[PDB]
Amino acid sequence: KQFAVIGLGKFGGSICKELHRMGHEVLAVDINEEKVNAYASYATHAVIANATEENELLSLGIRNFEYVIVAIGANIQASTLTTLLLKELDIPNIWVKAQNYYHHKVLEKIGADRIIHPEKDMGVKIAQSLSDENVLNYIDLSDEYSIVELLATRKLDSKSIIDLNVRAKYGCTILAIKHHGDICLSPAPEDIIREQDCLVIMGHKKDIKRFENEGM
Amino acid sequence: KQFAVIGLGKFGGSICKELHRMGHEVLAVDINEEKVNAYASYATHAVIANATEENELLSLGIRNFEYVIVAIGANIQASTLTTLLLKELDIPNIWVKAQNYYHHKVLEKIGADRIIHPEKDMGVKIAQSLSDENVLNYIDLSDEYSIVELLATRKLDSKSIIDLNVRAKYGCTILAIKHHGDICLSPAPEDIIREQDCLVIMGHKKDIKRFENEGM
Amino acid sequence: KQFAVIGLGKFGGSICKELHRMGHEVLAVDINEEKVNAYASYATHAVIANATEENELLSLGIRNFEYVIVAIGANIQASTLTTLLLKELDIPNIWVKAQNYYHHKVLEKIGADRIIHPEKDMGVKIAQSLSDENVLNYIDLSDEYSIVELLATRKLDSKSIIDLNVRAKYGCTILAIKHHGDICLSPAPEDIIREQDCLVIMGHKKDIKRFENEGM
Amino acid sequence: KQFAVIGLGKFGGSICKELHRMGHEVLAVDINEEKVNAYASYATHAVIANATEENELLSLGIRNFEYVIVAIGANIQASTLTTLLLKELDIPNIWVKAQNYYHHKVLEKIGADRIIHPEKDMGVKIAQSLSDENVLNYIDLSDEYSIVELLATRKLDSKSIIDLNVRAKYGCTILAIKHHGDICLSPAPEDIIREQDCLVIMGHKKDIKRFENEGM
Amino acid sequence: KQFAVIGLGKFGGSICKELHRMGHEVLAVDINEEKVNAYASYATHAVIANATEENELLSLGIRNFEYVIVAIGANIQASTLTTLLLKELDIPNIWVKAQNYYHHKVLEKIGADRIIHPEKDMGVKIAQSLSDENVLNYIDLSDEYSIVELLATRKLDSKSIIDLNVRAKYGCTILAIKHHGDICLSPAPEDIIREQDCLVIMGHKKDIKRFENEGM
Amino acid sequence: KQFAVIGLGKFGGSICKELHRMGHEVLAVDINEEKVNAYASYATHAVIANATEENELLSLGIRNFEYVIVAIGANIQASTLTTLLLKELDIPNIWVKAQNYYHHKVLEKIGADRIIHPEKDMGVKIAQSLSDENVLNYIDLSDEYSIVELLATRKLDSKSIIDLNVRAKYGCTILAIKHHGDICLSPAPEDIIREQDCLVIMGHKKDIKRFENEGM
Amino acid sequence: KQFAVIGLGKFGGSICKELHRMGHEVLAVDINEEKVNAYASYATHAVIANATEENELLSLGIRNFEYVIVAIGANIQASTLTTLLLKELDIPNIWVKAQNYYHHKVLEKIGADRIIHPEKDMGVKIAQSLSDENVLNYIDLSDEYSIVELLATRKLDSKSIIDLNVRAKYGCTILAIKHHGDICLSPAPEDIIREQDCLVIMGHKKDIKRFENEGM
Amino acid sequence: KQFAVIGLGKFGGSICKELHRMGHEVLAVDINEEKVNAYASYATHAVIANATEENELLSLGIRNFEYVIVAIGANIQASTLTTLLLKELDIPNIWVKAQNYYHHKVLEKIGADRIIHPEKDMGVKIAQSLSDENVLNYIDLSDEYSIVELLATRKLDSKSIIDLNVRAKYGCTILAIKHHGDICLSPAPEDIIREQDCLVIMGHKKDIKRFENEGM
Ligand SMILES: Nc1ncnc2c1ncn2[C@@H]1O[C@H](COP(=O)(O)OP(=O)(O)O)[C@@H](O)[C@H]1O
Ligand SMILES: Nc1ncnc2c1ncn2[C@@H]1O[C@H](COP(=O)(O)OP(=O)(O)O)[C@@H](O)[C@H]1O
Ligand SMILES: Nc1ncnc2c1ncn2[C@@H]1O[C@H](COP(=O)(O)OP(=O)(O)O)[C@@H](O)[C@H]1O
Ligand SMILES: Nc1ncnc2c1ncn2[C@@H]1O[C@H](COP(=O)(O)OP(=O)(O)O)[C@@H](O)[C@H]1O
Ligand SMILES: Nc1ncnc2c1ncn2[C@@H]1O[C@H](COP(=O)(O)OP(=O)(O)O)[C@@H](O)[C@H]1O
Ligand SMILES: Nc1ncnc2c1ncn2[C@@H]1O[C@H](COP(=O)(O)OP(=O)(O)O)[C@@H](O)[C@H]1O
Ligand SMILES: Nc1ncnc2c1ncn2[C@@H]1O[C@H](COP(=O)(O)OP(=O)(O)O)[C@@H](O)[C@H]1O
Ligand SMILES: Nc1ncnc2c1ncn2[C@@H]1O[C@H](COP(=O)(O)OP(=O)(O)O)[C@@H](O)[C@H]1O
Repeated sequence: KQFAVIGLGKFGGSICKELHRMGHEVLAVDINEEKVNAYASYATHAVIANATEENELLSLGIRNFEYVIVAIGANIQASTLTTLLLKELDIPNIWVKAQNYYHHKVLEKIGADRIIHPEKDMGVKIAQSLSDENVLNYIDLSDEYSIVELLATRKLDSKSIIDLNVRAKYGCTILAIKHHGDICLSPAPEDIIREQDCLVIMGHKKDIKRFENEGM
Repeated sequence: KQFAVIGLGKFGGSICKELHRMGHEVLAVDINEEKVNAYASYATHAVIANATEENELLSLGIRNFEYVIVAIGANIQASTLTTLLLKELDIPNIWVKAQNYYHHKVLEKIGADRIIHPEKDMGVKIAQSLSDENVLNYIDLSDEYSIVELLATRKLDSKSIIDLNVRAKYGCTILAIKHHGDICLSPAPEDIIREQDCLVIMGHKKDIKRFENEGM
Repeated sequence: KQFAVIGLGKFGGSICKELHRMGHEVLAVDINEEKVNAYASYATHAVIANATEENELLSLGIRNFEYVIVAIGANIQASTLTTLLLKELDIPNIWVKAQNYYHHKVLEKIGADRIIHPEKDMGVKIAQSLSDENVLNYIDLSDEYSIVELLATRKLDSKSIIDLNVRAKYGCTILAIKHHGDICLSPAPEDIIREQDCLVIMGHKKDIKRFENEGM
Repeated sequence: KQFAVIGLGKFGGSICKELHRMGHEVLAVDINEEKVNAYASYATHAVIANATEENELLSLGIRNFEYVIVAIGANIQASTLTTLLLKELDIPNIWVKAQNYYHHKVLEKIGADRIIHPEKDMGVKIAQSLSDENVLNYIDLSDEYSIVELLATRKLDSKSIIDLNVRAKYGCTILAIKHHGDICLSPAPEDIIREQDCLVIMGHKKDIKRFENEGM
Repeated sequence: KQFAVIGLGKFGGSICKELHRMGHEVLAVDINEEKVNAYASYATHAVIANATEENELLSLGIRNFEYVIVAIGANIQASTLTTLLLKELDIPNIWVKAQNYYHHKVLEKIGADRIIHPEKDMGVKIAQSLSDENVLNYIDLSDEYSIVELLATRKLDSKSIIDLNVRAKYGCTILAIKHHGDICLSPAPEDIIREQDCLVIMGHKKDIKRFENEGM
Repeated sequence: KQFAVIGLGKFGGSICKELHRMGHEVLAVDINEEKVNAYASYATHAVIANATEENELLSLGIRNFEYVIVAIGANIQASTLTTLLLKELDIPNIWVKAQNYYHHKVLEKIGADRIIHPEKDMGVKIAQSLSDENVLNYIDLSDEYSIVELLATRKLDSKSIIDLNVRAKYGCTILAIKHHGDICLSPAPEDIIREQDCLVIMGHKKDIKRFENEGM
Repeated sequence: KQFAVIGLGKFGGSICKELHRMGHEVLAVDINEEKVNAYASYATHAVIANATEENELLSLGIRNFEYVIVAIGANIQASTLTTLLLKELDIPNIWVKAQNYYHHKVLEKIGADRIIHPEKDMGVKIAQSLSDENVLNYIDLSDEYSIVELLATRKLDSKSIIDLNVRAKYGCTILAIKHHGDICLSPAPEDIIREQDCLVIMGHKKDIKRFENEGM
Repeated sequence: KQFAVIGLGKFGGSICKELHRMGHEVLAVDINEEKVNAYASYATHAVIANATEENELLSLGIRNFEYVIVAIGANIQASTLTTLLLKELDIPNIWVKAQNYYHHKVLEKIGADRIIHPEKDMGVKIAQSLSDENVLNYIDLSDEYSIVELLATRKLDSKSIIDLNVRAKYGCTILAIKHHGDICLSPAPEDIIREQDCLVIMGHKKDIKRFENEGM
């Protein structure tokens, strides 16, 4: 699979650097010479180009790539024009970073395959950790059920899983325990939990919160 | 708990709006009048203020708040100065959005309690989804272990959980199956999977990938 | 013919006000109540509406109009999305005011029927009037030929058309003379020109300038 | 004569670029470095300066220029303040772009020599072209008479000038024909008109419209 | 009747402080924080604000005040812009301190209701007292007539009013005599004057000087 | 008598220029060459000098002058230092313009003969005219008595002096009437007052105000 | 001896705090309540007072003190007035901190006993340490001779005093050596110097620099 | 070595003026026009610039300088912000003036190479001179030993260095005698001391003091 990342900023650069680490063919494209030089090490190839210019875009051989990521930030107009050009060149997947609701809409209309709101999405998750000091990370299975990574409190120190009757008191199941960085999966009822451990609980959203209120 | 969100941008605004939805006391603060007006519905109070001015911060009554979030983006100097002011006002928790590695370092030195990289973090997650079309979402328990939400292919159509002997062959456990919106938790070995369903697997990262290559 | 003018600014407002004077059915649409109130007198109907909202657009019954003018200025995003929305509603003629070179390109791509650059076009005309203080107004037939309205000097005072033999000496023709508001068309060779009158000459651009240098 | 253009916007930039093309000495002045860089090619000299600052204006040697154009747009205060300085320096001709009616009035009081409303003026012209799509361009001789450039229709295809007897039937005269970019001035009665040609007719406004309705 | 004093300097501060002493509603406005704190005691309300900024001016509720005094001194640009805003906001009475002759001209054109030259006026008044040691204070009724307060000399000691026939000999009338703090109004012909008393004479300027030269 | 004016500002300049009209020997002194050039016409002699420099002070022959006025403004130290220098040179009369209360105190201590507060004094007078729109000008004889110049209103239109019996009803006396610039002194009881005339009344401060409320 | 320190700033406060450590009677005086509160522990007495007010000055009984230090900083007017007042009370020693050249001059004239320029003096010393990284501290005996504390380099490691014969070669004498905190005074010719030790040399300024360039 | 001094105040200016005197390359930088103008004579180059602005700082070519001294006056934010930029530009040596204990801490954290307290340090030294009337200046070798410059009293008049048996009695050494400005270094036992001469003694602090008590 070949990847082209247009706009080597905070978002696009991270994508480029991460994709490269996984051992993928990644083309980094940026209008700023300094940006291109920086990511020369972190890309298969890095090229200075203006994505709004079709001739420059064609010069890259951009038609070859199955995934092209438009991560241009502050010039929303440049972002729009680029997406329009890429769609004209029949790029299979065009993923674009959006700046606002209106920008999301025009991208949606002009045929962006995937639209991303990095700041907006993270804002939600960080807010979850703000409201609940206990939650470290989570993943939602549905509207009602979820898997949550919790930070163990002192109330859970030296408690066993069978001691913490979570399937019966709360209808939830404990999936993992992380102790001093070492992790345990599908932990047995005899396993003990100590403070500052990572605890992975799975169940109904309301049920988990009750475990947090009463249990920890 | 009272929360103050300074800088109502894409990141800060989402935090504020989400915190407000959960029914928390949130103070929205921004130097731009237009930004403050927009989030008026989504905050307990919304105030036009310069966070770099010590006198203005006191007018807000910022000492009252347990959590103050500095989500100023493009002006690194204001972000730094604001963070610097808040520590002098002895704010318990100061969370700040960072723009680069160097900005992260100065925040760390001047006593920021939490430093966040929304664009950087999302870049990684999206890169994982770019490289592997099968993964919809994931959460990392540690460097080696993770919980992954997968999109079932036709190679997995009408296969049983005991058929996909994941607990022994790959050392991973399946946590959930989502079929037509209907959700199944901790599914039994007799349960069936149909294509384009969501599959939630838990285990070591390499083990999951092996399941992806060989199984699906 | 029905006309809809979206965005009651300097440009759009002038369009609406002038069209109304000619006795056309003109629908004035603006997001600002004050703007709508201002043009209540100068339109057939005036409505407060957000043009980026499809449901509001349908409430206007905008599909009926043969010409829709998008004159939103500072919000390039709204202009693009509105233009984009109007095309999906199959509006016959969509005229849009452009803010920059890139805005021009997206409008061209998303199917704007006519794109207008009011400032750029006036800049050209005013520059011509700057170099030649004598020219009041003009119209270009081509790159080389033009029709120009001139302000008569004392050098042309009490001069006859046959006296200023421009048809042979300069290969130019005098089309009209305006005296004290009274107008004369295709004036006879015996007709006199007085200073501070309006003089309309037609010919080659270089040839006209020769008349200005030598004649007046 | 030397020209100075303050404010390199859509209007000011166009003025400067066009004046430069005519081979005049034009000084491009703008407070934004990016604007100055852009018009460096299109000006004799380009300088970064704040026009509201008397010392910076003197550094330019602005007293030398016969014409100074203030094309600052969104900052009415800077536009006003700059204009005020120029009159103090006894600048011969001060032409200023106005943003609103009140701005027009203050400019008039403080001694602006010419006041321009680019958007407002174009609004009228575009409205004329909206009502009549046949007219390409025009110039008004008076309230009642005008010279109009028309887009020839099929009703005029392969028609001769003597065939379309406008001089007697409509009291109008045909001044020019533009065919294949090639231009014909004061055409003889035998000359033919083909569709999609430019036709320049002269007469009373009502009479021309009658020619448009009946003739084409 | 509400008063707003913009610019708390030597002049404006005195106005505000004196207006306050009479028990009027006075709003003290200054851009400097240090100035505002000082006149908090001597004003009904004192606010830190930039008077050139329309949004800050409206926050003051400046539309409410019948009289607004612009006493900004050294920044002629600020004085002008502030004055311009106030006329634009339709403030009934705008009194402005002028710095020079030209500043007087721009203020008059932009609609200042009263223009004051405190230093200029006092210079004249003090100069009169420099040239003539006898005059303590005076007031001009016209270009030619005045009322003057004189310091009685030894030549006037123990002189009666009927002795000094200023009413017939000099065409002037003595209005008052002030002796040891005790005051005499419209003194009778029998009343006596002693040296170093305050003497208030009324008449023509030339006639008073003749009384000073011949009489005193 | 010879006069030296040090510091040719708004205050000092006015003194010098006014003194010059009266035909006095005036030395204009200023550190700024441009100020000196301006007042060359308005002074007996004009010299560039630093008043804080003792050697320069002696070169002027400042010892010759009976009155030296220090009207330096923004550098309070220079004002103090010059005044301090002049007193050690035993200058007969040293008049100094003061910037604030503390500056008044040091000048008083170090032997300034007269201290002037031009802005402060005018502030008071202007405030009186602000509070009372009727008063044009005034002079105080004591704490309780004053002479006031009034602007006649319509309530005083076509009124005689005997009609407005202020001598008995208000215990005040009318001194003068000014009509269309024409002036009348010590007017007879038959004389009439019309609105927009100047009226000069003399009496107790409280009494005059009573006349203003009830009479006009 | 009793000391009075007026103005508890960086300068005055340090004086006050250090004098107290030596066990002297120190009166701390400041107009700011917070300043007085801060130095309550570090003074014999701490009093809130305005030093410019004579009645308050008498209330302190400041006439009793042999030394009064005026360390008021930002208000040059207060510093002058206070210093001026103290001389009226015939205070034996009045030491005052000066803000500029003019402030020094007036203080000199009004009888300040000692005038100090802390920033200016340190500015000189820091510049010496800036030019020469080797010098740690120094004291000037005159314009030409000095005693300097140096940081030993590797070039001086294990060198004897007789080895570095500075008394004849450079005309300088070594006064002391500091090794690992242990101190040696007037060291014998056999004593050794090691790097990173403190070295005290005495001689001509230029000669010492020659020793630094060639010797170390 | 090249030096840049930001903030031309009492401290920074003294540094700049002194470094320039030594014949060093010194860049004087200040936002105030007079300050830059004032030290123009005393610096290699002087530029008006805001040090908190990276672009203005880069225009200076600040990267060239080995030493940058931040003497911004009282805006701890400006001092902090400037210091922050210089560390980001990898400036070799960053010396900063601190305003308080807290300003010292932030400077320490953000990587100031040297932090200076001019007023505070001088306060200590001056306090030493206050307590001991004899000491003119001193330098501390350690907590217990010092080199001291004394002002000779009448008790030391016409005393010889063998007469003052300081060599044995007080364990102190006389290093220099300064007579009428002429200096004697390492003076011989026959040399005499006269009153009001400068005397440089070296030894233990308490022992030096006893010599002051008994000897002078
Ligand atoms: N026309 C263009 N062509 C190519 N790259 C561009 C163009 N315009 C901007 N960029 C690049 O996009 C990046 C801007 O991203 P940025 O504003 O940092 O957003 P974020 O930080 O959220 O990724 C910059 O690296 C810039 O070089
Ligand atoms: N000194 C300040 N005080 C308060 N708010 C500020 C200050 N400086 C900037 N801001 C606000 O912070 C916001 C930054 O948002 P933005 O950078 O767009 O977030 P993101 O980078 O996540 O999109 C801006 O809307 C701006 O108005
Ligand atoms: N979403 C929207 N829907 C309709 N009208 C809008 C919308 N957004 C802005 N406008 C209107 O467009 C106008 C823009 O005019 P302006 O840019 O000031 O003048 P011009 O563009 O003619 O130079 C504004 O008056 C505003 O009310
Ligand atoms: N104080 C100032 N001095 C000089 N140029 C200025 C000043 N303020 C604004 N400008 C310039 O005026 C220009 C305004 O252009 P713009 O408003 O975009 O075009 P238009 O007026 O046609 O809409 C900007 O390029 C800006 O740099
Ligand atoms: N934009 C502004 N808004 C409000 N006040 C201002 C503004 N600019 C200046 N000022 C104030 O105006 C005052 C000018 O006073 P000054 O020059 O001392 O006049 P005077 O000579 O009469 O004392 C200053 O105190 C300043 O704070
Ligand atoms: N040391 C000095 N010697 C002589 N004249 C000076 C000195 N310092 C300033 N001046 C002059 O004194 C005048 C000060 O007046 P200014 O500051 O305008 O106050 P104002 O306008 O209220 O009189 C200026 O013209 C200045 O050039
Ligand atoms: N009129 C006054 N009477 C007494 N103390 C004063 C007066 N004015 C100022 N001060 C004090 O003098 C101090 C000045 O110190 P500051 O200027 O902050 O630092 P520095 O001592 O370096 O100049 C202030 O702390 C203030 O409290
Ligand atoms: N951003 C800046 N860039 C350059 N110089 C500055 C800046 N901000 C302030 N300054 C200058 O720093 C100088 C130092 O102020 P001051 O209080 O005199 O300090 P000090 O007397 O201790 O040196 C001031 O003269 C001021 O003009």
